[PDB]
Amino acid sequence: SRRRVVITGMGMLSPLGLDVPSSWEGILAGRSGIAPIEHMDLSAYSTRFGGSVKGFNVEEYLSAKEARKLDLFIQYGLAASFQAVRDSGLEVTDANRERIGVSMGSGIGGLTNIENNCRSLFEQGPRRISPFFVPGSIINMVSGFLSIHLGLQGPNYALTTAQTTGTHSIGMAARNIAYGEADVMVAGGSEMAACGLGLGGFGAARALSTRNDEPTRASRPWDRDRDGFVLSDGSGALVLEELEHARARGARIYAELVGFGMSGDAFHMTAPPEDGAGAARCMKNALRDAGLDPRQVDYINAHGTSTPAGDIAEIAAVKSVFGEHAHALSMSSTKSMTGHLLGAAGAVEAIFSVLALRDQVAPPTINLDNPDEGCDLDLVAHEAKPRKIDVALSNSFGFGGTNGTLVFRRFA
Amino acid sequence: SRRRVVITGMGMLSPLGLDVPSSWEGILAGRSGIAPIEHMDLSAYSTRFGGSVKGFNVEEYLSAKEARKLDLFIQYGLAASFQAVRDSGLEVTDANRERIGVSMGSGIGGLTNIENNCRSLFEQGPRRISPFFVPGSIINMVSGFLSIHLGLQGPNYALTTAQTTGTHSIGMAARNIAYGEADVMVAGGSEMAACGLGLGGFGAARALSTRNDEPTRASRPWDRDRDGFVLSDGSGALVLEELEHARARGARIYAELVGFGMSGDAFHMTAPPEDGAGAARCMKNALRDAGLDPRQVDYINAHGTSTPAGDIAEIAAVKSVFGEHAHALSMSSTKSMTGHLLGAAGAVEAIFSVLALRDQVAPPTINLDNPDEGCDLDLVAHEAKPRKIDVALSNSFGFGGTNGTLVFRRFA
Ligand SMILES: CCNc1ccc(C#N)cn1
Ligand SMILES: CCNc1ccc(C#N)cn1
Repeated sequence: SRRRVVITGMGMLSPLGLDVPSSWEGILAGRSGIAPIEHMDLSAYSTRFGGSVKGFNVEEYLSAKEARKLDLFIQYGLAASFQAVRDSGLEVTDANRERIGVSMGSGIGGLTNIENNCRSLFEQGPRRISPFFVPGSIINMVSGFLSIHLGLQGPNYALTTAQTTGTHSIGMAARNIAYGEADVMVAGGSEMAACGLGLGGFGAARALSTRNDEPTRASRPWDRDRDGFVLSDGSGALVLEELEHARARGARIYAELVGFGMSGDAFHMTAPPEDGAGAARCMKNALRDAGLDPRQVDYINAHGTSTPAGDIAEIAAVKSVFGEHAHALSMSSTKSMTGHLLGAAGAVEAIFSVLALRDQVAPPTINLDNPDEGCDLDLVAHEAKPRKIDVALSNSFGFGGTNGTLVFRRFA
Repeated sequence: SRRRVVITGMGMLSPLGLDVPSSWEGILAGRSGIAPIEHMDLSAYSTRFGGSVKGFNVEEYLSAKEARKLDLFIQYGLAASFQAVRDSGLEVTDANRERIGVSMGSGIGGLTNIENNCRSLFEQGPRRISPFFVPGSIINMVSGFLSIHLGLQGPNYALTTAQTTGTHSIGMAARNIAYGEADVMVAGGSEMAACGLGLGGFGAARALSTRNDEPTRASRPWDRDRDGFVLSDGSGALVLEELEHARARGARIYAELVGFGMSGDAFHMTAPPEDGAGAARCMKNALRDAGLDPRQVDYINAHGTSTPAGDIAEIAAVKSVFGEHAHALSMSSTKSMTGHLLGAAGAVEAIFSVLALRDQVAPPTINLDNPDEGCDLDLVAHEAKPRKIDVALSNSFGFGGTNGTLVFRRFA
């Protein structure tokens, strides 16, 4: 038998807000976080908009000196992690610090820092590269700096599974707790790829929406006029905790994490199979891991990136898994509002899945004006839908065919 | 209920050879793979040598058409993975493809490709960034492309824990199999950080040996004249397999993976504590996981980076864990010959640990002319030492204070 894992703290930076409650208020109001990117000449680029974090104040978390040493993606991941640990009320002590670990990941890591140090290198040669370039740019430094700041001595690692990062990070942290390797994990992801290389690199793959005239309408999952994803920035962190540990200290418990599934499509480097066979296997694995029948699912936070092929694969995968129940559940893409936070997508969406359980409401898929051929599910078009939600899934289907599904259930 | 995990296939590119047996021949002969770097002009750099892979032929593995799209770190990870799968004798079928996954990690991933695309962006503009820039550079695409080529549909992920990556990748792949998420995993790491940004970045941190005039003597773990690590390139991959699965198909078993430990130092972004307290915690976790008396440990493949603080912290940790038995075991750093393969270090060193068991020989620590203060263990100075080895430990320690330990033992 395995131990039970619950969520006792959450933290976030998103295009909708500088914390969880601000972000969630935006989600339930159908607000878009997408706008023209500022303080950057994107004249030469095919996409000039995305989901920026607005008004982030790193000196709430770090000294100016420690912030200068760290890429924005690390700053964001530390902000969400500190928020999550504060929200949990956990007291770190000599008696528990060996039982508290971190798994905060990133899809792309420190592209901004790499770009600025390429400039130094090409213009002035190697002797002007910053001394803190390597440790301030590498993906495992959110887990590193968080563990140093809070004295965490448990499992310390970082996933990098592209757009699946935040989902895998939370799932694997849940395994650490369930199998007795930790009692508490801080888990999630962070991303800041809005630099020349990010907008330019996704742009060169023609993966991005180029709807520059109407950025708030660009991200339109399952809409027949969708033309690729919207790049966004931010972070999500959850405090995962063994159930008896949480009860013994009187923790507030948001929800229980009952299932985690993984699969590989083994199909294509960037596109999923048309029928979403891999995503279907992954959801089936997660439900098996939770000991739940597909009929018990009420709400799915889709991957829903606004790509032609990805959006239709998810509809096929949900029809396959859920059969006669596929229309009864509600499925929405909060990327319609947040855009695609890449490695942090699964983390902010796990938080939105937990809050859908707390508040008994399916967030909307905004901009779903004209559902595409076969997109006839309950996709919660336009407006939030209050409803019964006992069991909520959150899916991530990323580059490389790598799939993750989390299953959350109401706790009482 | 927890299943046993064995090693049935291994694969490698290192500075000593283009496969496992050629690399291992070099290890036992005390050969250095370190030389001045030829692939670029390093006259402006403070370090101009490293451990390059010599004469890699990607056309043993992939069409030149597909190779052209992939960072060297991906080509190296795929080559090592293909070697390991062939070495295992495993046949991928519809009956087992859902039960075979991959966890191949990297510390930095496609830095060369990032630098080359940054040069396009700065010199020409975003329109000259390669459409393959993202899928050909991001760390999870060894796992992604390997799954596409071989049809692996099991857990598909990638770790990035800096210099601990390969050890964490193998340990957490072993947990997938041990606890029933997979029956087979291909696990390890790959790295090719020898570009201007990499050599420049580690150079700016003053982390590298600057022994340009005698590169084969630069890597000198525990030697009083050491002056930092040597940067090296390559890959290690192992096929991990559930024991009954291996027995059922008549697999050749090299050794059993009995223990894995993780810990965080929670000390410093880059420096290990002088007492090795985090490394001691990690080794103790691994030995308890393996159900061992510490006196059963015969051979330790140290992290042994050739840094002043790293090498002495490892002696302190080994003396703390093993007490008087610390004088009976043999401990060596194969980085003395290979240099530091960063995210691939733990993968090639796990392979060297398995071969130490197969051949009953402790590899040497070359260049250990004058052991430093307190470096008075059996460090296998200069020459390979045949000896009884039932249990072998492989240690890794990385930036962010992240530690991993693998425990292997002979399989009867
Ligand atoms: C060291 C030679 N071993 C090899 C070569 C090619 C492949 C493939 N594919 C697998 N193993
Ligand atoms: C996250 C490392 N720990 C793990 C991994 C997988 C499983 C399973 N099943 C159990 N523990």
